[PDB]
Amino acid sequence: STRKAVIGYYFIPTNQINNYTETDTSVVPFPVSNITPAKAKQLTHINFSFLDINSNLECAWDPATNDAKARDVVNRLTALKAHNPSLRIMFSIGGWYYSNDLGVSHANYVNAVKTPAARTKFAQSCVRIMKDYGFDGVDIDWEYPQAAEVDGFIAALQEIRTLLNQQTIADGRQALPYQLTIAGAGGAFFLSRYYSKLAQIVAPLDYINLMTYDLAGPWEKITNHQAALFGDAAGPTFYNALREANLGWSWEELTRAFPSPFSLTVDAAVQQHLMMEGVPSAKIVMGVPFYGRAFKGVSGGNGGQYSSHSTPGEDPYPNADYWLVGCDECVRDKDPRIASYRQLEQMLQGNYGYQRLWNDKTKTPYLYHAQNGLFVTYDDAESFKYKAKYIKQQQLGGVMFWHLGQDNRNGDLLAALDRYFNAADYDDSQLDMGTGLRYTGVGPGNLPIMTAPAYVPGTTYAQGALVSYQGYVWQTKWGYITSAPGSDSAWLKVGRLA
Ligand SMILES: C#CCO[C@@H]1[C@@H](C)[C@H](OC(=O)NCCCCCNC(=N)NC(=O)NC)[C@@H](C)C(=O)O[C@H](CC)[C@@](C)(O)[C@@H]2OC(C)(C)O[C@H]([C@@H]2C)[C@H](C)C[C@@]1(C)O
Ligand SMILES: C#CCO[C@@H]1[C@@H](C)[C@H](OC(=O)NCCCCCNC(=N)NC(=O)NC)[C@@H](C)C(=O)O[C@H](CC)[C@@](C)(O)[C@@H]2OC(C)(C)O[C@H]([C@@H]2C)[C@H](C)C[C@@]1(C)O
Repeated sequence: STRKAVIGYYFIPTNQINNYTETDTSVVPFPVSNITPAKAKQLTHINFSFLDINSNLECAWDPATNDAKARDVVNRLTALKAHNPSLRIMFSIGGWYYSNDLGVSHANYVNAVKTPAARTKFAQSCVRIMKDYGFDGVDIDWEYPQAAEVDGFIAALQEIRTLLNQQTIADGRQALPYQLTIAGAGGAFFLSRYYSKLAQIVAPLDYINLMTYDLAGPWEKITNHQAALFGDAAGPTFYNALREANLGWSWEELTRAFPSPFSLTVDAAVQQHLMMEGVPSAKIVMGVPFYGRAFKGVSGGNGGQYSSHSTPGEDPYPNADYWLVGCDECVRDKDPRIASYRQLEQMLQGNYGYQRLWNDKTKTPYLYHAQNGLFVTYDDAESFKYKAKYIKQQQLGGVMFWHLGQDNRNGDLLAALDRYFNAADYDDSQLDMGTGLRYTGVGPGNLPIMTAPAYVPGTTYAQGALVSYQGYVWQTKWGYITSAPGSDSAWLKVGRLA
């Protein structure tokens, strides 16, 4: 019954704000007016991005911003709510550029969560900005707080939540209450920075938006899909860092949760969240990319998948060889490594030498250019069927994407997502989810339902034996066990009754 959330980022550069116009593509490619009423109805949230934290340790616009043109841009987004009484215009603080470990504003993020008084100032600033510009909610995109800072982050969010709840009451907004989200890690290396405290991080949120994309890139040895739903056994696998997180668990508990190596997939990140107690599936939102990542230098045989490559990882792009054939936007943006889906459609339609290919394990498409050795990972409306089905089966909160500007002119990607969740006549009950590798991990938050004979006192149980006792199905870790399940270290909680 509950509508799935559909959360799209709206990004716009300061200079485009400062020269805002709806009538010249060359200055603003993606003005607000491109978000039609139909698109507005298909969205539950728009995340206006990006604001930052300044050296005053407050939430702030880029100090180069024209305040009047900014309010005006924001007012145009809030005006969209006239077409959709569920729609919220959030704003996001952070992003990669401002907030990564070597990002320009990084110390501000660290310092703003550091002390109770810093947090009180920061939290106040966030809600002050929300109220002052007419936003509906706050999204923090810090990529990423690191173990010492995690406690502060958690307290900062708790403090923002309280203040948002005050505001909701002040404005009689119980029908559309002010909301708080974060953009969360979508792979285990970064996730591990705050995994042990995942329940505390999620508890103040309406949603945690998993950045389950960019899981592959020019920083890798080997080309791969950036947003594989499930694993392909032919592709690379990675070390599971979560098994070194400070969890306090036993060896068997770690082993059952954190297989290693493992396939770095949408399904993995999702399950890694669900294995944690107190992380409810309804709060977990699957992120998807509206952009492809391109590699060159690929020597193929398998469509350019899982090949070595020569794609530079340096930022900015280190020369003017714009080798992504047919990508006009790459030229404008001086970087051939990222193409919007809009662009990718034109590349594929034109006479440029690409084949669209499909990996039936990952359920994701990819472009291959056999003549030049190019590979592109991206998502389309076919891969979204499988993902939307996954979102329904696993009872997730919804879907998030980066970003709106990269949908095609008709908004076919957004339309596809809306359709798979909400169209009466769309049926995915026969859609085959394939035999690609699932993430098997089991943890306290996602115990399966099981049966077994009652535990009996006096019986000697061999290794592997399953009994039921006091709610749960337990399994001996070795033999021969006579102790009651749960009372010493010999029994492993493996499932739940009922
Ligand atoms: C998001 C993101 C990455 O920031 C980009 C930026 C870094 C671009 O990278 C990019 O687009 N990558 C696509 C992959 C996305 C997947 C990763 N997603 C995330 N990590 N987070 C996420 O999804 N959060 C919800 C890059 C190509 C660029 O233009 O940099 C230019 C210089 C070339 C810039 C640094 O000057 C940049 O200029 C403009 C174009 C004005 O954009 C400014 C920033 C100052 C933004 C602050 C940075 C912003 C948004 O363009
Ligand atoms: C290596 C290398 C050179 O640069 C590295 C960096 C580029 C890493 O490359 C690397 O290890 N390459 C060797 C082969 C992959 C094998 C494992 N593979 C993985 N761990 N894969 C994975 O997690 N996939 C999502 C890369 C994994 C990364 O984290 O990029 C992030 C963006 C996602 C980054 C570019 O923002 C990066 O983030 C952090 C981690 C904060 O580090 C910053 C830099 C800003 C350093 C400047 C770059 C420094 C040193 O981490």
